[PDB]
Amino acid sequence: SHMEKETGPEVDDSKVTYDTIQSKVLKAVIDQAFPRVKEYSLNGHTLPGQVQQFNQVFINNHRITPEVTYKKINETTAEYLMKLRDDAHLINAEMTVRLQVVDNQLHFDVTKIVNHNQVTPGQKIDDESKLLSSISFLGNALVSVSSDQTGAKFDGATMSNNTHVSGDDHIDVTNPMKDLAKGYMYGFVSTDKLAAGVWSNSQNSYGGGSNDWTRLTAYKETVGNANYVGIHSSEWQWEKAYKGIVFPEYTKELPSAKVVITEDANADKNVDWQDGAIAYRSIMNNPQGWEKVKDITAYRIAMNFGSQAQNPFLMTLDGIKKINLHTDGLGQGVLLKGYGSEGHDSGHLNYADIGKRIGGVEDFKTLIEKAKKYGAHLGIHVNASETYPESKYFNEKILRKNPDGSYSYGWNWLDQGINIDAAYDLAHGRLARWEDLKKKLGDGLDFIYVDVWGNGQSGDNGAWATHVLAKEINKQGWRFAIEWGHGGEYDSTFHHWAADLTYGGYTNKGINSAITRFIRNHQKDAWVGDYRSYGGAANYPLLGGYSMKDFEGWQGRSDYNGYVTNLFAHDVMTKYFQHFTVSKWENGTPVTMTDNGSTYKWTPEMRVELVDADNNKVVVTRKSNDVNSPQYRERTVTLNGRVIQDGSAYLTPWNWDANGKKLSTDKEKMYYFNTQAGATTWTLPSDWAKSKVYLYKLTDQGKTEEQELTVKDGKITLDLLANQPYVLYRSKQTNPEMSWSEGMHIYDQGFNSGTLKHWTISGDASKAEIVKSQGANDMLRIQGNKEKVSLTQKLTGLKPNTKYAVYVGVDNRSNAKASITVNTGEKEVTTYTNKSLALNYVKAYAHNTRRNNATVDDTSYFQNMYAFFTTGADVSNVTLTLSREAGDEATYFDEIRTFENNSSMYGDKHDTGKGTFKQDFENVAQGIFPFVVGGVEGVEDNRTHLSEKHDPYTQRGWNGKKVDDVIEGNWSLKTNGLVSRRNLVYQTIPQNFRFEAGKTYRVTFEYEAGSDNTYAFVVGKGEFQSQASNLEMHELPNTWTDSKKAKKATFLVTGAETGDTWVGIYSTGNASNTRGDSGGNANFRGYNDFMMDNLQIEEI
Ligand SMILES: [Ca+2]
Ligand SMILES: [Ca+2]
Ligand SMILES: [Ca+2]
Ligand SMILES: [Ca+2]
Ligand SMILES: [Mn+2]
Repeated sequence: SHMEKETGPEVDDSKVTYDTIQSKVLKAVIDQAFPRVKEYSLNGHTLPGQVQQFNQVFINNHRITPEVTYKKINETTAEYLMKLRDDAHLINAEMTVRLQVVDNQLHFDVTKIVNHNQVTPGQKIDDESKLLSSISFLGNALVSVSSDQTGAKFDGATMSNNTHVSGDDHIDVTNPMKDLAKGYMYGFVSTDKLAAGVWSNSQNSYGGGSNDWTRLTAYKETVGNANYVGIHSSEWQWEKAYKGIVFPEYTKELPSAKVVITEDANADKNVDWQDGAIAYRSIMNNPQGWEKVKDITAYRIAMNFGSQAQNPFLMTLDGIKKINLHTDGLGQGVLLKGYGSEGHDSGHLNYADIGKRIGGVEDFKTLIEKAKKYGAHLGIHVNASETYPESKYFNEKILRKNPDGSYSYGWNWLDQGINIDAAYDLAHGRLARWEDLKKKLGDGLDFIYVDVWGNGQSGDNGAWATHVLAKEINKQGWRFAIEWGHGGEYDSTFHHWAADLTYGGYTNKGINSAITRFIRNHQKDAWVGDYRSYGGAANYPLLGGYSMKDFEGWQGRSDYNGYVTNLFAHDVMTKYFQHFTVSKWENGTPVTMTDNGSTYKWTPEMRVELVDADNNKVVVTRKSNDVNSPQYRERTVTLNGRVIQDGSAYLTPWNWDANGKKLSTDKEKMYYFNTQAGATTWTLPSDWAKSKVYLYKLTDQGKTEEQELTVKDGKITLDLLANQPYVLYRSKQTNPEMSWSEGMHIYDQGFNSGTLKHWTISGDASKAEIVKSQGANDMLRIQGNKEKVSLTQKLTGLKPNTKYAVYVGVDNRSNAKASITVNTGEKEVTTYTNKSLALNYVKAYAHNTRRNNATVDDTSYFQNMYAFFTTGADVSNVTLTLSREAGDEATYFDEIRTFENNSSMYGDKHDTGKGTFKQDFENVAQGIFPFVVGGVEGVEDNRTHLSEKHDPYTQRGWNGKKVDDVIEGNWSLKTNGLVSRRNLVYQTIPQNFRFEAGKTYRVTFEYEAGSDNTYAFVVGKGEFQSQASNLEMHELPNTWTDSKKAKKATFLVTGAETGDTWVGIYSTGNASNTRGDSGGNANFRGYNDFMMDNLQIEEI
C-alpha cells in the first residue's frame, strides 16, 4: 500500500444483454454479444470472469471484431456463431464457440471452424495468409479475482528444472501490485470462499524454459479502483504449413478450455490453490498411459549396439523373470535401446525395422506377450531428429541444411549422422512410419521413448510440434516418454533426465514445482527425486521421486545387485505414493543451503497428504525443519493413522499385483526394508493381527528363509539385515516355476535358476558349479577335474530341416579343451577353445573386462563360441553339450543362445566343418565373426560394426564419399574413425578360426581404406599387449586415389605350434589425410575409415 494506488477505466455494461447458463451448482452469467463470462456463482459465493468488455479476437495475429449471433441451446449451454472477415488480411472464416456448464465446470469450446479460403491439408498453399493458423482470445479472462475480494490471490506454475528454483508464483492480488503479463502451465485464482483452476489445450509457447508450455496467460487489469488478475487461454493453433506445404489434418486440434470452481476440497477449512488443484484433475488433459505409471516400479534399459546382439529379445524375458522373483511381483518397464536395425544409433527413422540379430519381430512379439504376466511393460528408443545413410528413410529431401546450404551434421560414431528437418518430416509422411511399426508389431508395446527431441537438432521441437509428435505415438496406442526434464510437459509420462538422478546436475532435473507435482505426481515420473548433493527440492523430497539404475549394458551398467537395492531404497515408496492423489501440501519455514557454488534460501515441504478413491489417507511428514538435522532427510508415513515408514525403515502394504490389479485380501503383502541395522516395531491392521504372519527374505531366487513371526497385541518386531528386501504374508507362500529361457530352445541359458538339474552331467558333478562373477553374474564353472566333465541338454522346440547357430559365452583360464558340441541325431559338430587370449571390450555386453563385471582376477576374456548346424526331420533328439577336458584351472560358460542362421562359411556350406572358410558378412549371427573387437578404444560401444548398404547414400560419391560402406552384397565390416591409435581394432581368436599348428594359410579379403597406411593387416599369437607384443604388420594403402573400388589384400600365415596364431586389423601411428576437408565433411567422406568384405582363409 506504500506505492500509488492504481486506477483504470470503469465498467459500463448497462446496455449489455446477459443470459445465464447453469447447472445445479454453478451459474455463469454470459454476454449474448460475445462469449464472455461476467461472473460465476457457486453456493452463494462469486468469482468474476472478464469484467471489462473486449469484443475482439486475434486471427493470424490480426485484431478482428467478430460478427456474433447468439443462441441458447438449453439451460446449461449457449452457442456463438462468430464471423471473421477482413479482406485486407485475407481472413474470411467463421467459428462457433460453445459455452457449457457441467456440474462445477465451465467449458469453452471452438466446436466448428470454417475457412472460406481454399486450404487442403497435405497440398501446397501459395500464400500462407490464406490459412486460419491462429485463434487468440487473449484479452478475455476465463476467470479472475479482484483486489476488493477478501483473500484474493493468484498461484501459477512455470517450467523450472533447477532444483534451487521453484517454478511457482504465489501472488496476492492487491491495489497496488506489480505488473503481471505472463504465461503459465497451471494457474489458479481464489478468494477465501472459492478457487478456480483453468485448463487449455493451447499449444502456445512464448519461448524456451519457463516461457514454454505456456497454455495460459495471466494478466493484471486495473478496472476502476480495483486490480484484477485474470487467467486467459493462450493463443490456439489451427491450420499450419511448412515451406508452403500444409500439414496433415490430424495436426489440427479444435481449441478447448475449461474452468472449474470449487469450495474447500481437502477439509482444511481454507480455500486456496490446493483446492483448485484438486478440482483441476476433473478438467485437465491426462497424458495417455498415465494409469500404468504407478505400477511401473522397476524401470531400466536393455541395450544392443553395433551388430553385437548383447541383449536378444528372449534374453530380456529372463531378466524380467529375475526381477519378478527378486521383488515378489513388482511391475517393470524395460526400455529397449537398440531394439531396431543393428542396435542403438543404427538405422534411425525406420521404426518398423526390428533388429534381426536380436530375434526380429517374432521374438519381440513373444517378449511383449510373455512379459504381461510379470507386469513388465516394453518400450523402445527411437529418434525423430537424426538419421544415417543406411536408413531406408535417408534422403536428401528430409535432411536439415544450414542457411549457407551445408548439412546440419549429427554425431559421428558408427556412421556420420545428419540431422533431419522435423517440420518437413511431419509434412511428408512421418505418421506412416509409426503406422508401419504398429502394423508389424501388433498390440501390446507400452511406450515410445523419443531421444533428443526437445534440443532443436531437427528444428522446432517446442510445445506444438511435441504435441503433434506425441499424438502420432498415442494414436498407435503407445505411451509417450522423452529425454529432458523440460520436454513433453503436456503428453510425457517419463523423463529420462528426471528419473536417472545422476544426469545433468542440479540445473537439469525434473519439474521443480509444488503446484505441478501436486496435480500430476501420480501420472508421470517427471519430478525431483532425492539426490542430496543438488540441494533445494532434491534434498529429501517427501514424495521421493523415481531413481533409475540399469544392469543390461546401458552406459556399461551391469550392477544387478545395486539395481535391486536401489528399487527398494527409493522406488517402492515413490511408487506407493503414486497409488494416491495429493490432497494437501504444507511448507515449513525457509532454510539456508550451500551447495553447487552458492548459498540460497529454500522453502521445504514439511507435510504432504494424499488420498485414494476409497478415502484411504496417507500423511507424509518431514521429521525436522532443521536443514542441519539428520531428521531433515527423514519422514514419517502413516496410512489411516498407522505408521508404515519412519526414518530408515518401512513396512509398507502393497495390495496390487504386478499390473496394478487389486489383490484378494489373502494375497495382500507387506514389504520391509531398512537402510540401517536395528529392530523396528510395527502396528499391523486388525485383519493381520489375528493371523499367523510369515516373513521371507527376497533374493534372485525369490522368497527364501521362511519365518513365522510372533505377533503381540497386533504388533510385530523386525530385526533383520540392512539394505535387504523382505516380504510378509498372512499365510505360507511358494516360489512358482519360471520356465527360464522359454523359446530359446534350452532351459536357463544364463544360469539363473540356482541348479544344473536340467543338465545331464557325465563325469564328476562336483567339478561343475554355478558361481558368481565379480559382477554377481551367475556362470557355469568347471575346474579341478582329473577327467572330462560334460553337461548335456536337449535343444527343444526346434523347427525341422532348419539351419541354426548356437553360441555359448566362454572364458577359459585353463589350457584344457573347453567345447560346445551339438548332435542333431544325424550329425555331430563341435567347436572348442584352449586358454582364452582376447579380452572382452563390448561395453553393452554383460561380460566385458571392466573390473566390476570381470569374470575372475579382474579380467574377462568372454567371447561367443559357435557351432553351426542343421536339424533333420526329427527334432526330438537334438542335444547340446558343454565339456571340459582335464585341468586344474577354471573354464567359465554363460549365455547359451540357439537361433536361426543362414551363414555358409564352411566350404560354401552352413554346418561347422572342414573346407575353405569364407565370410561375406551377409549372414552374420552377431558381432564381427570370426573377428572379435579389440582394445583400441578400451571397453566401449565399439566403433566397428556391420555396415548396411543403401545405394547410393552409403556408397562412393554421395556427398563426396571416398570409399564404400559396403563392398559387396548388403553388408561389410566397417571401422569408423579409428586412425592414429597404435592399437588393435579387432582380431580372430582360435575358437572362431584356428590357424592349426604348422599349417599354412592364405588369408584374402577386399578392403576400402580412406587413407594410406592408417590401418594395417596384422598377424599375432597369444594375448595381445599394446612390453608390446610382437606383430607382423602389413600397412594398407588407400583404395580410392588410384582405384574405383575396394582393393584385394592377400597374405600367407603359418600357424604357430602353440596353436594361438590370429590375424586382424591394427590402427597404426600414422596420421590420416583428409585432403583439405575438415569437420563433418572429413568424418562423412571416409578418410578415417576402414571397411572389409569377402574374407577367405584357405590352407595351402
Ligand atoms: Ca505498500
Ligand atoms: Ca482447502
Ligand atoms: Ca549368467
Ligand atoms: Ca558383403
Ligand atoms: Mn551402420
